[PDB]
Amino acid sequence: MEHDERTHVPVELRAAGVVLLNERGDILLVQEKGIPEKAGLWHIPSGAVEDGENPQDAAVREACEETGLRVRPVKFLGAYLGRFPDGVLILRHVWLAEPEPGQTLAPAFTDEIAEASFVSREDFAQLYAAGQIRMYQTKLFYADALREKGFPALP
Amino acid sequence: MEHDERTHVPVELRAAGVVLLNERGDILLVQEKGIPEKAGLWHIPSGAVEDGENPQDAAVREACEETGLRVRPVKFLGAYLGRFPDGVLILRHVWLAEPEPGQTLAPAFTDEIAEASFVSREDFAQLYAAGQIRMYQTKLFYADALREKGFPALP
Ligand SMILES: Nc1nc2c(ncn2[C@@H]2O[C@H](COP(=O)(O)OP(=O)(O)NP(=O)(O)O)[C@@H](O)[C@H]2O)c(=O)[nH]1
Ligand SMILES: Nc1nc2c(ncn2[C@@H]2O[C@H](COP(=O)(O)OP(=O)(O)NP(=O)(O)O)[C@@H](O)[C@H]2O)c(=O)[nH]1
Ligand SMILES: [Mg+2]
Ligand SMILES: [Mg+2]
Repeated sequence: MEHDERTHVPVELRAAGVVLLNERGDILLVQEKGIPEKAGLWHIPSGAVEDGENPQDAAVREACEETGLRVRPVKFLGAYLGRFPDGVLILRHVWLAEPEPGQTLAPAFTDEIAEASFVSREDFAQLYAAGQIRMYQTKLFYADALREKGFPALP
Repeated sequence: MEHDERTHVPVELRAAGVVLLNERGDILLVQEKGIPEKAGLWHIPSGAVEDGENPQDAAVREACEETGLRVRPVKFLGAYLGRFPDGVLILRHVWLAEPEPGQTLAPAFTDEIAEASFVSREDFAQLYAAGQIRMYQTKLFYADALREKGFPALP
């Protein structure tokens, strides 16, 4: 910052993801694989930022790795901080993104990902109310993205 | 985010700024006004992000407010965390930016800003060695910006 003294707060982990909207304002979400009979929760395409690599590039890379979609970062939306039980800090970065044209959703099925898909604003609202969105920040950023693009707001 | 539980670490303040490079790779820096007064230290154009407002837009706004230059954010470079003595956290955001053409540097002289100017890579290296760069992160991000644009690295 400026001249008022402050100490450094080391952030060991950083993650980057995107709020990817299509032409209708639907959001691209990734689902966790399980949790016995409960479905895994949903989150935005996002993954770890390699130490030293640009978080913006990581967001783009991760989106493609998880959904098979090449995306273009449109605008930075925000970053927020979390702390694991052991004290490790993680800074999550989020960008508004748009998919490049002529692509087919093809999720990467792993022990961490069950699938990925576009969800409408209306159904997202239901998922959120149902407690199926892992990080509530997803709703906050989806709302921001909708406003930025000029789409109607969540129900 | 991705299912391992973590707590929220509230960040009360957010700042946004830019590493603005011209066609030669010179960097735009802002100088503090004093304190034993002579020679205030240098920092990138940066200012407080209004609560709720987009940090990227804030970086662009602040750059214009402090230097008189309208700038275009080119790419996100990074964000880092600091803590004031009272415990308040501040998250600083940095973008690589380019000035729009046909502009004249016209700094905003206030009780916080002595002036602003473009400094060459060579002189920046001297300023840094001389301990005249308030936040060392400035050198780290300047280095990142130079690599991104394809300019030679700092001495
Ligand atoms: N408890 C705990 N969790 C950790 C630790 N280190 C990493 N993690 C977890 O490992 C994750 C690393 O993945 P990350 O890059 O954040 O990806 P992500 O985008 O959050 N996952 P997604 O979105 O696919 O579910 C963190 O989000 C965090 O949950 C640790 O020391 N302790
Ligand atoms: N010690 C201390 N200083 C504070 C606190 N809040 C604000 N400040 C000081 O007040 C200044 C202005 O507020 P802040 O939002 O941090 O400014 P900024 O936009 O980040 N500044 P800059 O653009 O120059 O980096 C800061 O640069 C910091 O020096 C606080 O709780 N404790
Ligand atoms: Mg990964
Ligand atoms: Mg200000």
